[PDB]
Amino acid sequence: DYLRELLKLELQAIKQYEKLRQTGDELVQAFQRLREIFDKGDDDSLEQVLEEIEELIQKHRQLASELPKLELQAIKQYREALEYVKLPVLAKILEDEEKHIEWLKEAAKQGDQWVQLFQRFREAIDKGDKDSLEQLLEELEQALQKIRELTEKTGRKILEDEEKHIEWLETILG
Ligand SMILES: [Zn+2]
Ligand SMILES: [Zn+2]
Repeated sequence: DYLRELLKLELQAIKQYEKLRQTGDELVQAFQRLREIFDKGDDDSLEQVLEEIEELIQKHRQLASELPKLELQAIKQYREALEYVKLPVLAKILEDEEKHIEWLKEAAKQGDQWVQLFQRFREAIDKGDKDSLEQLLEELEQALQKIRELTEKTGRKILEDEEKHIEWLETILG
């Protein structure tokens, strides 16, 4: 009964990292267009692209909130089924899922950091120019890729382990 449940959580997990993966691309490829429009110095076009990006963050950041909960969901059920069953493999999964939240919340800190910086950049256009705007975009473009570094590794790292968890569980089942 219960192993099919644990499976569904492990599938849903992948489907969530599947949707972040997608958002991560769009947010980066949107930032391309910002560097283009700001280089031309178009006042009208920039306003749209800034709102376009600010919206994309809310969606990405939405999903980034879910995963920490959904990896907890798993942990709950694995810990349950270890008090009763004590299978050697359910232990190994639990240990992965524990270290998956470690991975996440380290990179979710780096995410908050950057969401501030973007908002400061958007507020510099409101009230004059707080610095050469060139400098703040220059800072963002780098800190963007600093997140992208932590993401693609400590993101796909999980997707490897999560796929391994499914195969393990499917094996125990028929
Ligand atoms: Zn996990
Ligand atoms: Zn897992």
